[PDB]
Amino acid sequence: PSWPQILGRLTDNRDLARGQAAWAMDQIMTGNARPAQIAAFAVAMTMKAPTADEVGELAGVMLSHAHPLPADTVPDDAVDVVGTGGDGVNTVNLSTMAAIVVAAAGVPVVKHGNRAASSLSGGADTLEALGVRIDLGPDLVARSLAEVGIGFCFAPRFHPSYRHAAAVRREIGVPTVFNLLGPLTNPARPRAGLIGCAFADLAEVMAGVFAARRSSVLVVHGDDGLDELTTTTTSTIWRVAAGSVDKLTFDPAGFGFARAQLDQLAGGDAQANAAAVRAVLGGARGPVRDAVVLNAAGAIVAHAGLEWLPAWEEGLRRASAAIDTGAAEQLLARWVRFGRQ
Amino acid sequence: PSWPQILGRLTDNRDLARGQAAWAMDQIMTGNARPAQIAAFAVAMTMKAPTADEVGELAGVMLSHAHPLPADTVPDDAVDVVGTGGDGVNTVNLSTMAAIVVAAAGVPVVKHGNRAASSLSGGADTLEALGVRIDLGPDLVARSLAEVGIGFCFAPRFHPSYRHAAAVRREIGVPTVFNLLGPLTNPARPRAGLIGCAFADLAEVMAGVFAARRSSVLVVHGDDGLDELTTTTTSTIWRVAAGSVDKLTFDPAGFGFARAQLDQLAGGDAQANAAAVRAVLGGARGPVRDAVVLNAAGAIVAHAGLEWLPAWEEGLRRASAAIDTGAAEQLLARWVRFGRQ
Ligand SMILES: O=P(O)(O)OC[C@H]1O[C@H](OP(=O)(O)OP(=O)(O)O)[C@H](O)[C@@H]1O
Ligand SMILES: O=P(O)(O)OC[C@H]1O[C@H](OP(=O)(O)OP(=O)(O)O)[C@H](O)[C@@H]1O
Ligand SMILES: CSc1cccc(C)c1Nc1cc(C)ccc1C(=O)O
Ligand SMILES: CSc1cccc(C)c1Nc1cc(C)ccc1C(=O)O
Ligand SMILES: [Mg+2]
Ligand SMILES: [Mg+2]
Ligand SMILES: [Mg+2]
Ligand SMILES: [Mg+2]
Repeated sequence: PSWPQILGRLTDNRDLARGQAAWAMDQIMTGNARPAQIAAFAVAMTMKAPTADEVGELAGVMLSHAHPLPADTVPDDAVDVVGTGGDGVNTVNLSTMAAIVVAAAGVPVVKHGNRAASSLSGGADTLEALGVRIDLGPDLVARSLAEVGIGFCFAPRFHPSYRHAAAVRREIGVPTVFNLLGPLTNPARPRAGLIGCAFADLAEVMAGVFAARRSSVLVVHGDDGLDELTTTTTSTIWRVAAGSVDKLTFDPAGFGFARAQLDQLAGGDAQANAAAVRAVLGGARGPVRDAVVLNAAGAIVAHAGLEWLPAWEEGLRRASAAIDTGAAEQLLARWVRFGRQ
Repeated sequence: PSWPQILGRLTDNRDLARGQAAWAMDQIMTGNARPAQIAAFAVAMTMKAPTADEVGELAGVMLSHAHPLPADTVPDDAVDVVGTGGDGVNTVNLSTMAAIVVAAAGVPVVKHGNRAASSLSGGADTLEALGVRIDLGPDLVARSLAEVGIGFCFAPRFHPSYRHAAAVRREIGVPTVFNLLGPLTNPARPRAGLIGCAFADLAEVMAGVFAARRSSVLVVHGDDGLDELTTTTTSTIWRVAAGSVDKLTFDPAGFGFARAQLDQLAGGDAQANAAAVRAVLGGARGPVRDAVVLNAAGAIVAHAGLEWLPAWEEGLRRASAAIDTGAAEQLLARWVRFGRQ
């Protein structure tokens, strides 16, 4: 195998042979790839139209190189709540707020996260601002999960060999297939999740990767462009269960949610988004809460997939009570306290 | 303009706006583009399918940055004989031998040329092996042209600012839109040429660039994959004249040429290819001679373009006579002697 062989095949608009995508990604992760080669591969893989098999090979190499958590430290029903980012809408941190609520409802959460790429404050940035430690290693994340009910895996910390690739990506700016890999490479390997995809035409491929792993996942894309379940309009959901994918459209109005305007979900810097978290967890009613409760419920539905309508109802009930009882506010405080010890 | 904008447009499989290819190439030539960006552009432009407008902009930037020849030193009817290479056959240097014959027939030839990419020898390398000085500045190429009847512009010598692009070309290996630019960027700007193209789907694009310039050119592709008029099988000729492009098929056997086997046109190292030049110019008959006579005749038809079958007949006569009189052998000896001075 070689770069001229693989790049040539891609520029011929042909799918790769089995193992070729993995070879390429392994060359990239081990530092044996030139930036020009990394870039050529990223762009070519994107314009050919990647397959689930191919993207799965990429994610697989990353996970084969990632720092794992210790054995028997991640509950079999742990869930992730994370998105690709890149929706260019710059919102409050919906996945992170949902994650907290979900944990507070008693679903174990091992969250994969990262700083912002284009937004003002990403999940990792806002958690930082809240006083939550984002620098924890495998053992401490494992302890966080057991002691608090939530663990945060900071992507750069668990995927050190990915730096070469990430660098090239910033240099070229355009989204590529690599923009899918974040959600697909949680190092704790949870089997369930609510997974945001900003790219409507690649979400199905992402779902395909999760199906192959037999995860219970909702891959979500808001029809307004959000890599979240949105409240401003309908969302597209690729529901992954029993190794199968099926495309659905979801309308929150069916569950009594009023439509919101995108500006109502708008975020700011880390201090502002941190304030927004506290407000929701503090019981503030409004569009931000509604969006949080919806995405939380979605994660719980994914967890249950390990009955659609009853599952959503139960999820909305549980997510709302987790906030109203103070359990979610208390969990964030305990999470902060955990790191300070 | 910006890289995320331009690259985003290409990955969305859209043609660029007027001026965007030029901005990109200008960033590349002025050392303002990172290797990753260069590569991403080359690959993205290739897989979108470049237009004649876009490739003409690339070539135009290169020519706007090139060392020119002194004013009033390039005959208005000068011709080029050159191809893309990248045919992966390692043949004898047909364009270079053809170029000598054409000059010997009294048609001024300013040849754009370069060392080999994958071939064992290459045009510029074979000339060196023959004692010809390839690394001459603008002033001396002009003198060579006036005194000998032929001039060689060494692409690296006249296009220094292309160095960044050439490096990335090497690293990624795969042919890209950049592989079209050599024949399109002769710094002497001849208005006629026999132009070889190894990429059948891109030959029409090259033809359109010459058409926009109102050049008189035959863009040629051997149906055996040769970036020359072949003697193995038929050939596809995009004829360019009066700003219009007419595609047509060409069979050498219609002029008495026996079909040869590509083994017979095979090449070797510089010393080997240099020997083959001396052999053809010395009167040796066989498949190599025939191919040289055919391509030389093609260049002469292109020159005439500044009647199809009659032009080819006169072209074939003039080519054969230029060898048979010894004029081509003599012109090479004088070309060598010119360099030793
Ligand atoms: O800058 P962007 O490209 O727009 O990405 C915004 C954030 O969204 C993603 O994470 P995540 O879903 O976990 O964070 P969230 O809570 O804000 O939704 C990503 O890792 C970023 O942190
Ligand atoms: O290494 P390759 O990619 O296979 O290309 C072989 C040669 O052909 C091209 O020029 P040119 O047509 O002028 O040289 P020629 O005499 O061999 O035809 C190219 O510049 C190379 O020198
Ligand atoms: C230096 S960024 C990085 C570092 C290590 C691993 C990964 C996977 C990423 N990238 C992401 C991680 C997540 C969790 C979300 C998005 C991305 C991305 O860059 O698209
Ligand atoms: C470092 S190679 C180079 C250097 C300067 C200018 C050019 C245009 C090229 N490239 C070519 C020039 C010719 C004449 C033929 C082919 C190529 C090519 O790169 O494929
Ligand atoms: Mg998110
Ligand atoms: Mg988001
Ligand atoms: Mg040639
Ligand atoms: Mg050739």
